[PDB]
Amino acid sequence: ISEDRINTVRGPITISEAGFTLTHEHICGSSAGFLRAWPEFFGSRAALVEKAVRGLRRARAAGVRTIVDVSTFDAGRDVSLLAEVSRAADVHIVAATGLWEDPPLSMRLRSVEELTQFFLREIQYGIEDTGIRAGIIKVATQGKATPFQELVLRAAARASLATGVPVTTHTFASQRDGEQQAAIFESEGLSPSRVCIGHSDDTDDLSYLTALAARGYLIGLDGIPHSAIGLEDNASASALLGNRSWQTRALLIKALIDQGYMKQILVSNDWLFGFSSYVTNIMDVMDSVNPDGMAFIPLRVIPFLREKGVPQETLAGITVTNPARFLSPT
Amino acid sequence: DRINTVRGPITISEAGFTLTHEHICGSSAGFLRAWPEFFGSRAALVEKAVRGLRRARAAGVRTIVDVSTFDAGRDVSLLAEVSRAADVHIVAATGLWEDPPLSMRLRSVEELTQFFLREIQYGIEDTGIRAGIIKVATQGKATPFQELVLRAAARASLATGVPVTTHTFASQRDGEQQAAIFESEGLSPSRVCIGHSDDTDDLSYLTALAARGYLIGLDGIPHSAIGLEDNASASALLGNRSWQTRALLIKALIDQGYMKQILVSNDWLFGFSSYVTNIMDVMDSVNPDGMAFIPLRVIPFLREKGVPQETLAGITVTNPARFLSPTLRAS
Ligand SMILES: C[C@@H]1C[C@@H](O)OC(C)(C)O1
Ligand SMILES: [Zn+2]
Ligand SMILES: [Zn+2]
Ligand SMILES: [Zn+2]
Ligand SMILES: [Zn+2]
Repeated sequence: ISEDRINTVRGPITISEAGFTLTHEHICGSSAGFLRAWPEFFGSRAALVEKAVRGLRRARAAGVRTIVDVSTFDAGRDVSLLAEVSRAADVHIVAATGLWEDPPLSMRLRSVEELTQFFLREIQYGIEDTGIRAGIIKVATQGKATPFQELVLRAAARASLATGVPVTTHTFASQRDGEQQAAIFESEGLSPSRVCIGHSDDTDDLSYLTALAARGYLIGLDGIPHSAIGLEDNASASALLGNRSWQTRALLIKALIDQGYMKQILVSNDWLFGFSSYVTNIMDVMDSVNPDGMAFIPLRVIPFLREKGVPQETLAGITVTNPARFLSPT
Repeated sequence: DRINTVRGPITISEAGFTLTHEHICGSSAGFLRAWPEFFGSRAALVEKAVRGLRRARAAGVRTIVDVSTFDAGRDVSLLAEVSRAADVHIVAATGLWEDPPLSMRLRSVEELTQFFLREIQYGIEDTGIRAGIIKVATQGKATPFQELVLRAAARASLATGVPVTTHTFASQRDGEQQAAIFESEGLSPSRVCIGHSDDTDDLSYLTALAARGYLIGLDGIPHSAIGLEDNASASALLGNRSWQTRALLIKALIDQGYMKQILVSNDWLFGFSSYVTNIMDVMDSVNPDGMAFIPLRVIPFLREKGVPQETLAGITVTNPARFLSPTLRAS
């Protein structure tokens, strides 16, 4: 004698309970404190809850059982909101720590050691006074890392090594940010199998993606429905969503399957039910081109890949097996 | 007639000796709640703030204006707790300071006006506490977004009657552009305090604004890194001008006839996360009196320089009362 679980906003769950998992989503993309200070920007807090519950229930009916909400502190993560909508839609939600693209002064001024302590607090102790523990660490670059972003990448690697929770990233994929992120992570001793290089469907450079995957990284093809096709007269929507079709993004899933990387693909929508960190109309514009919301992956992408010949066992591997392996702490 | 505080409305007469530019905790939105251990704990910050407010109260202070905005990490529930425990009135602020997040930076002048009106007319967050002042900031020539903030502040002030108070880079004469923008919106100068005005020695700049009816915020009197020359971060923040140099600007404005335009404060805090990690400890070593520095140090200094007590009472009691009392709403 003397010689299994993932944290969600409702508490620990076993691996088997996660099921079909969307690995990069947002209940509400905002800013720290903003939902509490100005809920009327979203109509009301109650209206945002109702919208998220409706959308999550639709995703659940399409087969989704878990989402990973990769909103950080500076993306306005409100874990109490996540917990309310998770409960009322009966969909598990994994919450995130880390930092995204808009850290305030009180974060931007901190050392790598301080950031490590903050990420560890959110994983090991809880987020705010809620007792809800993060189950993933989110980081971001937008091209070459700023000095602070390098600190965040290192603190994320250290927090991952101390807890076993994985790291997921925002990239400027066309600037191959995953390469710099990988270099910094490996300089900290982090295993590539603990890292998802996200927004990787924003590029068509397959050689960039297969080289990362041949190093063991997971590849996040996570913005499949993001497209401004049909919105060409809308500059702000076009700038955010791009002019590449959802089908072009979905073809990358098949391409990576065909190149042997099915065990390293993670798929998602990068959808939201509220969105205050961009132009005012953006949520309504996005909803007008993708009414399916987070159900877009199961309702549209799965049939598209099935028509292309991808067998169901491969699709189950990508949507069930891969997220469970990634999220289970090492 | 009544001034909104974190404990509800108070009569103008209850405000008493008022410090018009202070902070319980200078932070970032959501930060105190997400990482209270940065301050030791929330409980430690409460105890420190209550002790510091009691020290100010024993020295005669009865009200402070906490000019922390949303993006400076204002936690009005913290303000209410410490105000009640220390029995010092606290007026809370709306507006935006120097660190707005994307969800604010992307907003139009109309949207910002709505947000400021929400915090004044409805309440801050879900607390029911209404803001009694609007805080805005520039650090040099205004950015396009800062111009929107100045205009929204003017519009919210005209609609509600609550005054406007500003952060300036005083040595770059920011108050002149702020005044121009406020006046283009029809805002009365007597409802505007041009803050951090003690950061400059240019009396011609200060007296010209005062002559136009602007209030002059000499609000950082104890900020000095004299003796801390080997500390670059403290030197950059606090400057190398003495508290006596800053205090003598109060006398200079009095001597030139502008007593009625003066407001005085410490610009102190009990927690501070938006700068380098040890700053609050360093500031506390410089000024253990905290917010009591104005009454315990500046008043006796000016008294012995010949400023009558009744003049100092007018500056610390009557001037803030006139500033904070809301004007009639437009229409
Ligand atoms: C809050 C999220 C972050 C990242 O996923 O980008 C989008 C535009 C989807 O907003
Ligand atoms: Zn992203
Ligand atoms: Zn995202
Ligand atoms: Zn200031
Ligand atoms: Zn201040």
